[PDB]
Amino acid sequence: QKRSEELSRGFYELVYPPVDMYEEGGYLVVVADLAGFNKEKIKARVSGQNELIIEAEREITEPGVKYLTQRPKYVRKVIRLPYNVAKDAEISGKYENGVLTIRIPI
Amino acid sequence: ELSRGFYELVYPPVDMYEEGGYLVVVADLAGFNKEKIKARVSGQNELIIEAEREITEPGVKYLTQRPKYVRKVIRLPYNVAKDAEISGKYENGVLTIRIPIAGTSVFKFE
Repeated sequence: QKRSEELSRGFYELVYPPVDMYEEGGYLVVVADLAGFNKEKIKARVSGQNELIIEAEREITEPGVKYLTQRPKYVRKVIRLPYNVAKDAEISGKYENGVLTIRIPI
Repeated sequence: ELSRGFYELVYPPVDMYEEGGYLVVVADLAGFNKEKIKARVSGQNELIIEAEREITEPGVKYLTQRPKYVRKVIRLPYNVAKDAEISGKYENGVLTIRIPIAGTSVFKFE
């Protein structure tokens, strides 16, 4: 009546962060739940040409005795964009309440 | 391909450890209203973390992964008494819950 193992940091690093991608107004908008990071270690870029890849890293200490460890240390989210844009442009963003909002001109 | 359905099954990721006279539970739970976050102890040894939020994406949708309703069940290493003084903070999307060890019991309840 107990599972074999619990999801680990590795599992979440594989699938983190959850992202919504839609079109609203002028822009293509990307929204990511990315709690517990510092603004300076969050990165975004178009690569290969078609993709928006989001990257972030943080240190997580493992104090005292541990029972669960799931929170991702490193994040690498490859988002296949449906349209094209160069590899610069005005990709503007905000990071608030752990939510990363990326707006791309289009 | 992965959708809200899947993320609502595994979100939020949680660390849990025992430190300085507390059992500490830390959850990446970005983008919620603090007055909508709840935690409760069930059967003395399960901590339920629950939150709901509205999500409105206007135009076309290529990705819809962000959970709207979160219900995480965490099996605790011991039992929590009914009058335990549990506290919480929510910062930069991170939820930290602290349960005083003094508010717990090691014997399998009854």
